[PDB]
Amino acid sequence: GIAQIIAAQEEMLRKERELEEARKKLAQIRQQQ
Amino acid sequence: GGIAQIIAAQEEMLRKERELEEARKKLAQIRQQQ
Repeated sequence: GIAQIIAAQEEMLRKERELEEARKKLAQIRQQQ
Repeated sequence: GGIAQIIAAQEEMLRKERELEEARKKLAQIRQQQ
């Protein structure tokens, strides 16, 4: 039920943060040159 | 060399976009079960 939704939401949040870190790393490299 | 760092970083970002879309799909899927 809700606990499955919560865990799914938690995974999405984790992926959003990982994507944002990936996005920042690419921006840094594009600035380092 | 410089292009390679860019490409590698771009590939990681693509992977993370795909993983996020798959997380987004799983959420919707459970919400569709209810």
